[PDB]
Amino acid sequence: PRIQQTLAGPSTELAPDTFVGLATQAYQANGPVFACMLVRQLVFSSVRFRWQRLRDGKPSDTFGSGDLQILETPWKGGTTQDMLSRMIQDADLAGNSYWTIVDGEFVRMRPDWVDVVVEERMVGGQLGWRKVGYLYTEGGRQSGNEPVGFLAEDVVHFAPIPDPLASYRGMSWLTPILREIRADQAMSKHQAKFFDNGATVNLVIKHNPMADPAAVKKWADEVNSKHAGVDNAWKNLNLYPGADAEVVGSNLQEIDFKNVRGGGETRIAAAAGVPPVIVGLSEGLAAATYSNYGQARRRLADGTAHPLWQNLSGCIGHVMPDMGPDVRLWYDADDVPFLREDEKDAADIQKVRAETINTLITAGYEPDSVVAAVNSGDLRLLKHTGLTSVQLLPP
Amino acid sequence: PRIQQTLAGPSTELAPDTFVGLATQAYQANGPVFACMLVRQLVFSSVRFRWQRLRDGKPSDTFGSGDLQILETPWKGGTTQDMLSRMIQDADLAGNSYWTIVDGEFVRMRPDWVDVVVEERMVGGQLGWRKVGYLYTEGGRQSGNEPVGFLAEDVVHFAPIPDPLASYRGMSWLTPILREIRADQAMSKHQAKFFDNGATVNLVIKHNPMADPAAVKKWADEVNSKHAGVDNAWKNLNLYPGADAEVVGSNLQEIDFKNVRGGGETRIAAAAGVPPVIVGLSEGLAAATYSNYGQARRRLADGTAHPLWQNLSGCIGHVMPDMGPDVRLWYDADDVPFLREDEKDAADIQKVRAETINTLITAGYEPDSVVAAVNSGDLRLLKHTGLTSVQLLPP
Amino acid sequence: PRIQQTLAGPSTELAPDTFVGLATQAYQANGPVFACMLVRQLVFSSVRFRWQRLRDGKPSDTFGSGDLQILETPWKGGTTQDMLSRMIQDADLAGNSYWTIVDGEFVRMRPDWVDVVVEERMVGGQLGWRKVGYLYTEGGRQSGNEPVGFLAEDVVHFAPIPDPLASYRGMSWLTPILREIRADQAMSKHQAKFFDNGATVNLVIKHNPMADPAAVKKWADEVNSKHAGVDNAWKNLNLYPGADAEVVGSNLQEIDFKNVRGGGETRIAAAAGVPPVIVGLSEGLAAATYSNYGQARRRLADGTAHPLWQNLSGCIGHVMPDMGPDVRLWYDADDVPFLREDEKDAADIQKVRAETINTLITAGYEPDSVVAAVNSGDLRLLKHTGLTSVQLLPP
Amino acid sequence: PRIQQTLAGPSTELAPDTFVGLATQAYQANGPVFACMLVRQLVFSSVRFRWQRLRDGKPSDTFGSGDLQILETPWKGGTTQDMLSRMIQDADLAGNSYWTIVDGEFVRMRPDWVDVVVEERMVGGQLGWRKVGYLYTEGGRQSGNEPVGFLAEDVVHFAPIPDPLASYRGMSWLTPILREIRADQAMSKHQAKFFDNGATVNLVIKHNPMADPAAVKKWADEVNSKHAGVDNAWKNLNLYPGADAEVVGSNLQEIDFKNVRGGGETRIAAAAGVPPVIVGLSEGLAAATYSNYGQARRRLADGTAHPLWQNLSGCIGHVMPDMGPDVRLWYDADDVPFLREDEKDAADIQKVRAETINTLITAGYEPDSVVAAVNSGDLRLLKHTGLTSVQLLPP
Repeated sequence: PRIQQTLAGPSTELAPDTFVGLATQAYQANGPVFACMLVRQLVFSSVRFRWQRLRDGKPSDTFGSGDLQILETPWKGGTTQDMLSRMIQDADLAGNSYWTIVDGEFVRMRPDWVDVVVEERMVGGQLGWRKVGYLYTEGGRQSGNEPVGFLAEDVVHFAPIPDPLASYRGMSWLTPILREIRADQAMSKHQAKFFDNGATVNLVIKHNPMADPAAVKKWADEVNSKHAGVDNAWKNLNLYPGADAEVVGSNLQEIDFKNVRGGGETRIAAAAGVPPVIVGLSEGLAAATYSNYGQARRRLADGTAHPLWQNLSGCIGHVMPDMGPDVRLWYDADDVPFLREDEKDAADIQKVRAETINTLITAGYEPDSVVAAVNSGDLRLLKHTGLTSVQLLPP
Repeated sequence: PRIQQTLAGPSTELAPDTFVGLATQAYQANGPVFACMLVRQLVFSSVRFRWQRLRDGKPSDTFGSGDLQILETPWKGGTTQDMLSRMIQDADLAGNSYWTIVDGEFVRMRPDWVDVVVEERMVGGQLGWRKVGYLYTEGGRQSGNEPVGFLAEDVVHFAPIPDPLASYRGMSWLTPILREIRADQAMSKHQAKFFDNGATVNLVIKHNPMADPAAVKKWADEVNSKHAGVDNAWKNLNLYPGADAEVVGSNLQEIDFKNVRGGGETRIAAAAGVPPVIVGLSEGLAAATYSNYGQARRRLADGTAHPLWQNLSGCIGHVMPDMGPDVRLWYDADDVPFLREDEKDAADIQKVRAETINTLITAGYEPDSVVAAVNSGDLRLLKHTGLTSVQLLPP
Repeated sequence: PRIQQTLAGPSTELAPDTFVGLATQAYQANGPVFACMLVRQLVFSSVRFRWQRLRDGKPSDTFGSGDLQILETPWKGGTTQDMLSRMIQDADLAGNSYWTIVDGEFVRMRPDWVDVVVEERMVGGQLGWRKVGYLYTEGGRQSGNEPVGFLAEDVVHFAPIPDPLASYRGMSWLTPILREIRADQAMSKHQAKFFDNGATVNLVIKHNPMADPAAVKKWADEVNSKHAGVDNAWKNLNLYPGADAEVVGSNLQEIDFKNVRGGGETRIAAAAGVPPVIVGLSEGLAAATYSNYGQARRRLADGTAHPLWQNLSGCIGHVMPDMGPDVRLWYDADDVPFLREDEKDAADIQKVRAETINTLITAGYEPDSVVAAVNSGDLRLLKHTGLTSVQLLPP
Repeated sequence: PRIQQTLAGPSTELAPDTFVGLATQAYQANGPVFACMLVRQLVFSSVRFRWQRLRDGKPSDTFGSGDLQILETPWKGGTTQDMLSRMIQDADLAGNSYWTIVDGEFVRMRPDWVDVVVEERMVGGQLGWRKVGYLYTEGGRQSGNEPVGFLAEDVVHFAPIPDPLASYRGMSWLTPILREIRADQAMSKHQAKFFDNGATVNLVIKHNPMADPAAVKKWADEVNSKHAGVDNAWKNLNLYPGADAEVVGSNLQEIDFKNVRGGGETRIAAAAGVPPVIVGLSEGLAAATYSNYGQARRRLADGTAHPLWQNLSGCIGHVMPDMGPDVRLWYDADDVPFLREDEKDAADIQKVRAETINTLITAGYEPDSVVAAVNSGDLRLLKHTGLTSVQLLPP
């Protein structure tokens, strides 16, 4: 909701400044948030890029060409992992990521400084806004530096979570859990304040009024001399008449906010979209349980990695040269050690398919009909040649 | 946010001084931090380096060459492990690790003494800063010694965790959990203070107001001599009229922080990226359960070890001679006992693929089509020769 | 951090004196620490040394020669086990181990007496320090004995845990748990002090004021005569009018510090890097559970033994003669009864590999392509001769 | 730290006098220590000795010779077990065990009466002390009897636990757990004192102040005679006006030390290197669970038995005739029922290797190449003859 008009320029949708505040108050000041974002950074930054062929609109075997050399080395002395980490961090903190390619290398673009330029759309009447290009200013708008612009067809824009109230904006998942982050920080502050302003008394001695203060001090010094340290333990305490001694503990069980800290961690993890056990956090429990790590791994992978990877590939592919209407950019995860179980499941499925095809061929069916039926799950496509692999007798 | 300019020198990005403070306050003064760092170092410093070839983008078999003897023996008296461990420790402590070749030997440079020299980037306006080279000085920035320069293509820069507010440097993962470490030290000091400041009496005796202090001292000495130790134990006590005796111990519930200390350990372990059971830290429970050790090991390996090795190989590949556009440096860990289960699973999956391939070929399909179908998971690419291995009959 | 300059000698990095204090206050004064270090000594001191061949930089079959005779018998009437135990103890206590070979035997070198001599490194400018040799003085520096030096190429230096703040120093894992050791010792002292200064009263008799002390003593003697010993049990006690009797127990449940002793043992074991169950300690539990001993054994072996063994072999190998650029020193663990499960797993993996190779050969592929594909996990390397083991019919 | 010099004699290292004290204070006066030592002795004294040959470094089949009859019958009337048990007991008590051959018979020397004679080592300055020989005296050092010397190559020295502060001697594992033993004895004495110093009354009766003592005695005798034992049980009691009766037993919660005593037993067992269940000590629980006995036996065997036998064989090998550079003395334990499961597992693993070898040969590989591949775990060493055991066809 940053639409504004310039008296001598095209309308531009402004950018926010919550990037710096979020980065300084959540990434570098909170434990769970840093852990979840670090897990995301480690996991979703190991894929590669390849062309995938399309036949009749269906994906098929992949191939590689020289035009993907830029993605392998985004700049001098750097790998694709650095790119993926930087864009994941940018999308997590500011909700947007901007990259442009200059002279064969990719230059990172700070999110909060980039502005998006739009223009009116004519049909008559006005129907929304049309995207034209970007405007970048050094050090912010008020810095007075000369801004430099770009074209819409030469800049990558990574916004995985669309802003509902805007046409070309992104949003971060840290916003709806600011209350939880502040609550956790306040709880930690309160628990730490106990060791700075808290008194831990052991014995409370009540003195008879008929006592000289100096004698009281001398008696207290003697008591401290005789009953201090582990050496002077398990002795007997003699009290002069008219005195009283009482034992007082503490309130150590008041700094325990497990039933609320666990809920806060649960909300933070849910916003991050990562199972707590993968992060490692314990939420209301003595410790995290690793008995069901496989299901959590399956959930995390198949519910976060693949959609993010495909969205990222689609966003990146527009800046690359055009192969045509059949070849499209796609990711590859054939040598990642995080999806070995998925690879095994796919291999088992393909083995079962092959065994079914062999069984159908044995019965004497036409091979093309058999493979079509197996690939489409429609038994009506089977066409019988008219011969059987077994001898059929007149009786 | 450490950009600085010199009135007679190139602008440089500055490095914080948290290295020595962290090393002297957490690494050598805390249990869980030292344990996590030790586990990371020992597990991670075991990998080896090889040249890997890629065929049409997809990787292929590895091969050795005479260019890797510098990695096998990084310095006289050294080993690859001695360099991997040092880099991991430096990265975990300060977030950076600078290495360079000096007369054919790898030489370390202290991270707190190294700066980065940058130059303006011109497209016309500035579009960020360009990394030119490095700068090193012995004894610190203010030491007064003559600085030593370098080039960005002869210095190895290792930073696995990017810093959103820093153009090129990284950040250490110990910064956001300083509160937990300080709380743990405070709890330890509160535990220790009990045996040095607190006292534990056995019997509290109240005497008659008119009792003579000398007589009280005599009676106290007698009763102490007659009821000392287990030798004079389980006896009877006779109190003169007007005297009382009570039993008041020390409440141990005050010295108990299992829940909060366990939560702190869990958060530290989560920040370190290592499952608690592998480190060994019992947290909130009596002890750690080694029943889910397989799941914990798989989590640790897949989540952390492989991406770190990939990033390290990518950083090392810069200073190496340019083998070509296909051969790239890649780690090899086929002789690490920590990863035997993954090799087992890969062996079973390869056997499954072999069975599927044999079954598909036996049915009568063209072998290369079968290979393509299994390598791409697409049955449409299959091609039938037109022949079957079963004797069909027209009747 | 012991860099210093000599007015008439090369700069030497000093050694500490905490060796004696640690050895006398932890090894010979604590239970858990002694147990963990004894387990380490027993386990990691049973390997042997052999040459391992390298083809294309990859490990292969091993062989033995006469140059390893020195390692088998390090000195007269001694085995390699004594060497391994001594260096493990030295690395555990002082963090360093020094050995030099003289006249065909290895002479042990006390750690705290050895000094490391360095020199300035010139590139111009200064870049760190360069290691040159060692200096050894009898009985310490102040003893006044004539020091004897050595060369860097003839002394073994075993420092598994590098000191972050120094270039050629080691560090012990006992330092970060000194607080836990002191807490455990203080707890034991406090629990033992109960039997020396603690009174255990059974009955408290309150006497009527109108009583002669001599009569009181006589009555107490009669009471002790009639109600002492297991023979005079379960009788009746008659009290003269004006008296009072009360039953008083004790505070036996105050010397129980399980909830803190268990945590201390947990931290000590985590620092030692050994599972508690292997040590045998119970931490907050009634007794240690041996139901999951296999997982703990796997963790201990594959996370501590192999990295330590390879680091030790690399450190030792530099003093041995040079075979060339393909043969390197390595350890052997083929007849150790602690890795039988690992041997079985490796045998199963190799059996599966062999079965897969046989299956691939059956289908009619070229054997070299089959073995290359199995050894590299790349199906694209398979080359088909053009023949099949089954008869293919025209129908 | 027992280095001493004589004004007219070679310098000698001194031996402490903890042997007799330990033997008379812990071995013959404590339960757990005696049980642990008995288990160690009985389990460990069952091994036999054989000559083992090594081929190219790796060991090979064993063989007997006429040189081992001295080990089979160490003395007239003795057996190998009688010597192994004595050495194990001496090592566990004093940390050393000295044996020598006297006219073809093994003779024991008391560890507390044996010293070590040393000489300065010259490289020029001193570089430690050189072990020259031994010295023995009957009745102790101050006994005044004439000392008897020996040579370092005719005396068997057994010390499995090195002493960091001692140049050549070892230390016993009972030293660091003296506190636990003393605490256990104190607890036992406190338990025993209850039945000798404490009294247990059944009924407490308060009488009227004006009651005649003779009348009170008469009434007490009558009520005791009418309410004694279970014969006159469950009757009614009539108290005269002004008399009272209460019920006050003895609180048994005072005599209870299950947690602390169990912890002490656990620590003693851990120091002894034996799992608690094998010893049988219930610790903190009602009883010990024999369900994990297999895991406990494997832990005990692998952790302790094999290294001790290896060290013993190494020590014994010194005094034996020099067979050569390949044959070395090695223990044999193939007829010990305690190790049947390990032989079972080895049999299964050998069967797995046999199956793998047969499968590899059947495919058509050269047999020696198969043997090398299975002995080294490297498929690259395999060589194909060029032949297959399946009838291939060009179509």
